[PDB]
Amino acid sequence: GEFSVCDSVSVWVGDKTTATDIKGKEVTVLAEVNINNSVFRQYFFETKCRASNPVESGCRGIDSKHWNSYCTTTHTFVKALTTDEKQAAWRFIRIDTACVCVLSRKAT
Amino acid sequence: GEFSVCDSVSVWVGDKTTATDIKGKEVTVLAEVNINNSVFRQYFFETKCRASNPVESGCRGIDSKHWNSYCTTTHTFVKALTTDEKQAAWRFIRIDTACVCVLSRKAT
Repeated sequence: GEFSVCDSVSVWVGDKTTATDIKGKEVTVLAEVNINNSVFRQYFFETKCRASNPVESGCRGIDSKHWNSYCTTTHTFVKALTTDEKQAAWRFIRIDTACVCVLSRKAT
Repeated sequence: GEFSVCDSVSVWVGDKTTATDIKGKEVTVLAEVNINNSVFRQYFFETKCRASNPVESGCRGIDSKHWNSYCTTTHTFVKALTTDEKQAAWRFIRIDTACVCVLSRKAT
């Protein structure tokens, strides 16, 4: 009977258009690549927060006495065909992969 | 000056050989492709848990009184070039991606 401090939602994203690369640059994702009688699509498995506060208090199961808390996304980096102002290239881009809890010393 | 409820450590993995694909099968990852001496390497950004218990009562910031808790590694899925000894193909494979706090209502 386990459970999570923060709630995830997962989605297959087949139409991403913008993203931030591992150098922190904003880049455009080429979701579709019409290479002749064939079409290549880029899909990403993204997991994000259902909400930044599961409970009004912040994250579920937290000691709201001494701890402020919120639920936030973390990321991995995945290679993706992209373009910037200059060139098309495979670049590592960040994508949401999990929802996690952020703490913070309470004002006490 | 914020705190994580689940401590993680991240590495880059560039010599992956074995994995589990999204169909649950065990596959071989082809780390490098050599084309005319030009070498394409696959790298994976993996995030795992430091320990199941950062704090001794499991996760940090948890109402130890009402809740039992123990951080744990979760995964995501990532395209990689692989073979199942029957075929070489890009398959979505499982990747350690975050360290999250698991909730368990203890007996009051």
